[PDB]
Amino acid sequence: TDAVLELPAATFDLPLSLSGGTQTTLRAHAGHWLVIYFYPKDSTPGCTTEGLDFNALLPEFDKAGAKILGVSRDSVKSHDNFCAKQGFAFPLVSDGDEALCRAFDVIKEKNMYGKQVLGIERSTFLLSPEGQVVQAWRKVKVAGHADAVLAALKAHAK
Ligand code: NA
Ligand code: NA
Repeated sequence: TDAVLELPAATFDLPLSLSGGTQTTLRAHAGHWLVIYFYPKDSTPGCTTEGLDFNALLPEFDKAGAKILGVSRDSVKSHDNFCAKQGFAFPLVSDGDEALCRAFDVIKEKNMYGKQVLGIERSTFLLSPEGQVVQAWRKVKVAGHADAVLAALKAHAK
């Protein structure tokens, strides 16, 4: 009833490669809130702005017991470089095969250049302590976004 998106059961057990060389899974986050923000490319203006905005709010996400994960299909090394340069204190998922992206249906098509072009659409989701996707933002506008996600999380966590 409260889910806005249904994920395949296997999604929760996908090994997610993180910046720093470890893996996580969504099921491993059971018992706490998780913010998952998908972005199209490491180290670009919009995606850097978004990451820095989430980073600045970590203490507020901590207050709510929540963890954050950023996701793109860039490599672990790209992610390590992005995290180190920007000072991010949360992990980035290297979803190189787009398995996590497809589960959340963030790979979108656009008819451009006389082609059918597929790419990551900037999107964010709130995953409850029991693994339900309870809020989604798609075609995300970076300005104000992390603030809006925090506000929604606080409203839900009650
Ligand atoms: Na960078
Ligand atoms: Na969770």
